[PDB]
Amino acid sequence: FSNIRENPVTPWNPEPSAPVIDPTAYIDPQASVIGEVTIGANVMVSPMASIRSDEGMPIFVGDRSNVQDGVVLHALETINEEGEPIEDNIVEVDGKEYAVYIGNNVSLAHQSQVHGPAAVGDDTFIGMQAFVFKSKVGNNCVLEPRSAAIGVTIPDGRYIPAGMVVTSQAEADKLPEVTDDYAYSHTNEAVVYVNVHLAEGYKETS
Amino acid sequence: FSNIRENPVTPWNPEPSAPVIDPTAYIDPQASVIGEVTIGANVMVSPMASIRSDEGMPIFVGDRSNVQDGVVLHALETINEEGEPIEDNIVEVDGKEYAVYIGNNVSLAHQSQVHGPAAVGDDTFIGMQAFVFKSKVGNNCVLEPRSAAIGVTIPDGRYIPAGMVVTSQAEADKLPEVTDDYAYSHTNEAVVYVNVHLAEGYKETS
Amino acid sequence: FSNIRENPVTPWNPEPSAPVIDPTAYIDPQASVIGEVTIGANVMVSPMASIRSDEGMPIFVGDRSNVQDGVVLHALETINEEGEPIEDNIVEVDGKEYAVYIGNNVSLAHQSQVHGPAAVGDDTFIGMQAFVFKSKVGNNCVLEPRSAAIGVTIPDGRYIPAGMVVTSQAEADKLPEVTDDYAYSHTNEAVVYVNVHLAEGYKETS
Ligand SMILES: [Zn+2]
Ligand SMILES: [Zn+2]
Ligand SMILES: [Zn+2]
Repeated sequence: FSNIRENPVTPWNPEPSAPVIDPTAYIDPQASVIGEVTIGANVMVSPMASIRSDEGMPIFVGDRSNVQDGVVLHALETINEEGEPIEDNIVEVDGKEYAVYIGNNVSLAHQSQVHGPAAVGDDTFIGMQAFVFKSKVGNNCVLEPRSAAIGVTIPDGRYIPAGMVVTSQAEADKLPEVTDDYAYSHTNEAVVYVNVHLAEGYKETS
Repeated sequence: FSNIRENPVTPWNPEPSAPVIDPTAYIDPQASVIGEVTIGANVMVSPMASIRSDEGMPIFVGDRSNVQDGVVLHALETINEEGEPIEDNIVEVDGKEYAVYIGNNVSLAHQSQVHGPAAVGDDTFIGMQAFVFKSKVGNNCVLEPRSAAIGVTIPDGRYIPAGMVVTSQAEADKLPEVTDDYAYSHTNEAVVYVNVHLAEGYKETS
Repeated sequence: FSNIRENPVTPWNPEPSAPVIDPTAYIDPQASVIGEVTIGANVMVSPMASIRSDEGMPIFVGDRSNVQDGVVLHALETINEEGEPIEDNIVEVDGKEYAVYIGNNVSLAHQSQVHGPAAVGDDTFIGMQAFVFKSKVGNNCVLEPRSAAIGVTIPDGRYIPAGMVVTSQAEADKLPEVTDDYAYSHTNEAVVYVNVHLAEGYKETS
């Protein structure tokens, strides 16, 4: 079998698409990448990740971002039966439409999940086992381990404390701000540096 | 290696069993299905799922149900050392005994887990990253993302709010009811429709 | 591809290392084990687990311990750019340094994760979907399903209630004690017995 493959023909997908992966990205052999996916340069996709763009599409992962072990990306249907685009399930980023948009320099840590409709802004850390669904996470944010954002917009530069499940815009508006002395303030740039280097190192083993 | 395989011989499993999978089910090549498992028609098993019936057995997945990416099904021992059935670890559904019973038209969403002893009634949605263990989830229920049911019975037609961990029968008795205007009221039938079509589409690629 | 493999050359890893696995351990073909890892005797590594010692290293798993389906072990960098050991990210156990140390007779249940720097004492159960990061879990402990220990030390013989996220030493100091009548008091020794037997049974299929 191939772990990088096209999505299947369905009522909402007349024409199958294969992933477009930059030559500098590393897809582990035990990761799965299916369908209408764009993977940017220097991205590291770890073992057991599953990026599956067969329902809601497309799923984009920007440059120097990392999709860690066991992370799932998938999305709610973006085209219904009759060929109609379901706009509630589509996010818009820089004038383009996506089912899931992961920006540049974003870390999706181990066992986290981003389910479309969703967008994750540049230089944000999505912590271990965290969860994002029907939400827009701004740039320079931090979702600590086991936090979750569902149905909300997380303003730029804010963090979600470990274990907190954010389901209302009123709650997302009062999240705390990332400051220089906040414990995860430098976490994402370290992770990004590491993962870019791991992608290169692992590419030299293939 | 084969990803669909028999369980190993152990003190509690004198005779190995191989999965019984309907020809219309789709098992992704990167899913794992081991042992005394029954998979029904039109079921979709996604990448990185692990259905492992080697301890507690059998594990059943009914018709038109879906086991999404990274979902784990496994169960506590159902036969002890001396060949004795441990009745506390066995669930009974329609006069038959199972370690894990997943009914028909049930969605086990991405990264959720159902650990036996457990039963999940027809047309219920088990949300992303949710958890069911030592529990009986009725039919037409909804476990929102990151909810959990442990050691309880979830009455038919109720939902568990995102992030809520239900560990007592008193709590399960007062869960809210699914109504037409509840946000996840039509989620499972949409997921089921989609996953049945994905199973067929993916079967046409094999 | 090989699922058991060396870590890549990076700025912090001049010399690649391959896993040292006891002949009596069983590594499922759909598990991934990468880099500077030591796996002890009679250990069972299940489908979809990912043990990845490519950043923080080494990762040790002691005798008769089990790494269940979808469990991730990984760790923060232990050597920085300039070849300097980052002592805050290194744990010390019996006079030896590790990125992640999993002791003997420890169960890492399905979908849990232990992220270095971290140590987990002998005969402790890390429950389904639980999370340990920047913490030291003592021996004879129980992390119930969906519990978490972050940045703390969990004293020997204590348990963390299902769903509880422990982030402060004040909180970890007041956790409840495991007693004979506590519900998970015999869980780990049962799991260990089972998993040792599964490792042997599965080794007889290879
Ligand atoms: Zn989905
Ligand atoms: Zn289990
Ligand atoms: Zn990591």
